Amino acid sequence: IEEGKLVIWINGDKGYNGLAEVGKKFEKDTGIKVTVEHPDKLEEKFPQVAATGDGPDIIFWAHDRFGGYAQSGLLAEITPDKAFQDKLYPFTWDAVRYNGKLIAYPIAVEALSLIYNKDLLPNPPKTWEEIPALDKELKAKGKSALMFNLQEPYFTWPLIAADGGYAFKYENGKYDIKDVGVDNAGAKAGLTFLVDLIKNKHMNADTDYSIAEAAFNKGETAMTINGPWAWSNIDTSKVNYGVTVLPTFKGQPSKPFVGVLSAGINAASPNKELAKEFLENYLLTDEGLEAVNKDKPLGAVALKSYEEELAKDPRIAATMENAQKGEIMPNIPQMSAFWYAVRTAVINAASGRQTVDEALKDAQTNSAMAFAEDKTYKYICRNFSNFCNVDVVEILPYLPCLTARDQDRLRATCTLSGNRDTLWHLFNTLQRRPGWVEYFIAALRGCELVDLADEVASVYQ
Ligand SMILES: OC[C@H]1O[C@H](O[C@H]2[C@H](O)[C@@H](O)[C@@H](O[C@H]3[C@H](O)[C@@H](O)[C@@H](O[C@H]4[C@H](O)[C@@H](O)[C@@H](O)O[C@@H]4CO)O[C@@H]3CO)O[C@@H]2CO)[C@H](O)[C@@H](O)[C@@H]1O
Repeated sequence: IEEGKLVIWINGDKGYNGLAEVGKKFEKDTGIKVTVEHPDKLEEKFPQVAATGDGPDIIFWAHDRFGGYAQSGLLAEITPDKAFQDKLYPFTWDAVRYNGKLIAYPIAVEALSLIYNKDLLPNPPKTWEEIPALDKELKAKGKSALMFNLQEPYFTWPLIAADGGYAFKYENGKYDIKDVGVDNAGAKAGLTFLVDLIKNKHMNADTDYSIAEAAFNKGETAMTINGPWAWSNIDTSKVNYGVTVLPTFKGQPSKPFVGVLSAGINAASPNKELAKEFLENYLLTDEGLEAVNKDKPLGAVALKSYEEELAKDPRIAATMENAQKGEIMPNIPQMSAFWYAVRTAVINAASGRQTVDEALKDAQTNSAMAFAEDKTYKYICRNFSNFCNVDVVEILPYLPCLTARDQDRLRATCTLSGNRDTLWHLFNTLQRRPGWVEYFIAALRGCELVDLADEVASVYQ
C-alpha cells in the first residue's frame, strides 16, 4: 500500500464518480491524490489482499461484511471524537460497532422498495398474492407485472422473511448463531411463492440485476424491487415512477434486510490519519454526501443535517418505511456464510435443481456446518500451542478429506520447514475441505491425543 495517497474500493452500483469528485476536492486541499476503484467481488478480494497487507486504504460495503473483517484484524479501529459522532444517527454507529469498538464509518441506510411505473400501474398492488393475476393481464398487452434480480438473495430475502424467515435470532443482548431461521415454515412459504411465480411463467429464473433494470427502465415491466442507487438510472429513462412499501405476503410486511453503507480503514494502511480526514472532513459533510448522492442516490444518510432534507423526499420516506418493517443486518462474521447458503437455496429452487424444501434444508444444514467449522478453525488458530504436539506425518493417514495433492504438498512443506510451521498449513488446508472437523477429531484420537480430540469436539458442538 502506497504512503501519501488514498485508494478506495466501492461497489460498481454506487456513485463512485460522485465519490471521485470528493477525492479531487480532497487532493485540492491536501495534495493527496484519491483513486476510487470499483473492482468486481471487492468484498471477497478485500479479506484476501488485506490479510497480506495489501488492498485499498478505504473499503466501502454494507455493514454486514465488517464483523468478519474486524475479527480477522483487517480493519483499523476508528477514532471519531464525540462531536463528530454526534453528527451521525446513533443507530448507524450501532451498525458498525463490533465487540464494543467502532470499526467503520456509517454512510447511509439502504432498504429495498417497490418501484412501479405509474403509467402502467397507477395503483400498485398491496400484496404479493395479487401479482400473478396482474401479470396475466399485463402479458395480454405485451408487458409483465414485476421483474427483479433473482441471482442475489438480498432481493428475495424480504419475501422469505415476511411470513417468518429469519437469519439469526436476537435474544438477551446477542445474536444466537445456533438459532437460524432459513428453513422454518415462513421461509418455505416465501420461497415457494417465488418458485410458483417462475413455474407459472410470471418471472424467469435467470433474470438478474441488468435484465430487471433494462426491462423496468424501458417500460416493459410495471414493477421492480431495488434500492436507492437505482433511482438515477430511472430518472434519466423518463419512466414515470413511484417508490413505495413492498407488497405484503400472507398479510405481513415484506422484511428487507437493512444495510448501512460503511467505510472501513485497512489495518495495513500507512495513511490512516489521511483516510480519517477524508471520511470525516470531506465525505461526511453535506457537500460530500450531496456529490455522491447526485451520482447514485445513497438512501437515508447517517449525517443528520443532510438527512433532514432527504427525509422530505417521498422516495426516502418509502425507503425508511420499508426499513421499519425490515431489520438492520447483523454485522457478525457468520453473515457471509448465511448469505452464501441462501444464495444457493434461492438459485437452486428457482431453477428447479432442488425443491424449496430440499434447497432450504441444505441452506440450514450447510450454514450451521460453516459456522461450526469456522468457529473450530478460529479456536485452533487462537490456541495453536495446544496443538503443537500434533505430528503432521502421523496424522495424515486419518485425514481422508485431504486430497492426494494436499498430502504431497504438506509432506514437502514439512521437509522444507519442519512440523510446527507445517501444522499451520495443515489447519489452513483442512478448513477448505468437506467434513474436516469430524475427521480431525478422529485423527487426534487415532494418534492417542484424546484430550485434544475432546477439546475440538467441544468447540465444534
Ligand atoms: O456465490 C458466489 C458469489 O459470492 C459473492 O457474493 C456474496 C457476498 O460476498 C456476501 O457478502 C453476501 O452479499 C450480500 C451483501 O454482503 C449484503 O450487503 C447485500 O448486498 C447488497 C448491498 O447491501 C446493496 O448495497 C446492493 O449493492 O446490493 C447488494 C446485493 O446485490 O446482500 C448480499 C447478498 O445478496 O452474499 C453474496 C452471495 O449472494 C460474489 O460477490 C458474487 O459475484 C458471487 O457470485
